[PDB]
Amino acid sequence: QWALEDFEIGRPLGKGKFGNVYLAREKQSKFILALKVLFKAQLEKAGVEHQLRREVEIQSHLRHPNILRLYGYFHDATRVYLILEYAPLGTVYRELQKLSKFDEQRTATYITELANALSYCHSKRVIHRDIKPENLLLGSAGELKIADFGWSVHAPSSRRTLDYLPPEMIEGRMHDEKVDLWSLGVLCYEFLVGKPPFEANTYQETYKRISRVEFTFPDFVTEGARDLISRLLKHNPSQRPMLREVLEHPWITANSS
Ligand SMILES: O=c1[nH]c2cc(O)ccc2n1-c1nc2ccccc2[nH]1
Repeated sequence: QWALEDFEIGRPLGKGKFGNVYLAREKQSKFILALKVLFKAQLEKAGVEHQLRREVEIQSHLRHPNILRLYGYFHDATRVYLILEYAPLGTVYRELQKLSKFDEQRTATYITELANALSYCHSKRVIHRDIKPENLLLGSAGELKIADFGWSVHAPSSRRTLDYLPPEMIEGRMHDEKVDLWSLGVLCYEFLVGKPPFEANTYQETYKRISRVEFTFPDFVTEGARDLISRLLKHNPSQRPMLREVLEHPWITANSS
C-alpha cells in the first residue's frame, strides 16, 4: 500500500552495492525513516531475487530493540524500495574509523547488545551470517542495531566477507547458527584492536589464515577479553560457546551496561 509519492527523500545515507539508502519522511504521517532503493536490472543480472525475499520475510517478522526494523516494502517497474528503521548515529564501521579502537566498556556493551539480538535470532531459528561493522547501526541512544539481513536464512545450510567468515563457510562445508558466534569473536577482536584477527592483503592468505585460526593478540589486550575471543574462534564450531555463556562471561559482565 506504498508508493514513492508517499515519501519525501532526504539525503543519501549510504552508498550500497545494488543501490543506496536515503533518509526520508512519510507525508500523511511525518514519519522519519530510511528508504533503501534497489533496482531490478542489477538484482536479476546478479540473480538474487530470493535472497532479497528472505531478507524481507525475515527482517519483517523480527522485532527486537537491537535489530533494525523493516516496516515493509514496495516496488515499481524499475525499483524495489525497502522501508527501514532510520538509525541516527550511523554505523559501527564509521565509529571505528573515527576512534581507531574501542575501549573494553564500549566493546563489551556492543557485544551484549549484539548477543541479545542473536540469541533472539537463533531462538527464531534464523542466522545472520554477515555480521560486520558495516552491518551494525546505532540508535538514537547509541544502541546497537543489526541490519542488512541480505545473507540471512532459517536452520542449517551450505551455499556461501571474508574477514568475518568461519572455516566451515569459506572451505565450502555446511554450517549453522554457530557461524554467528565465530563472527562475534572476529568482531570483538576488531573492536579492541582496530582490525580483524585474520586480515591479510590477499584473499588466498586470508583463507589460509582463517582456515588455520592463525591470530595473535597485542600486548594491550586483557586476558578477560583474550579468553572470550579465544573461546569464540574455535575451528570446530561445536566447541564455540552458547550465546548465554558469552552474555554471562565475567569480562563481559564487568564491562557491560
Ligand atoms: O538508518 C539507516 N538505516 C539503514 C539501513 C541500511 O541497510 C543501511 C544503512 C542504514 N541507515 C543509516 N543511518 C545512517 C546514519 C548516518 C550515516 C549512515 C547511515 N545509514
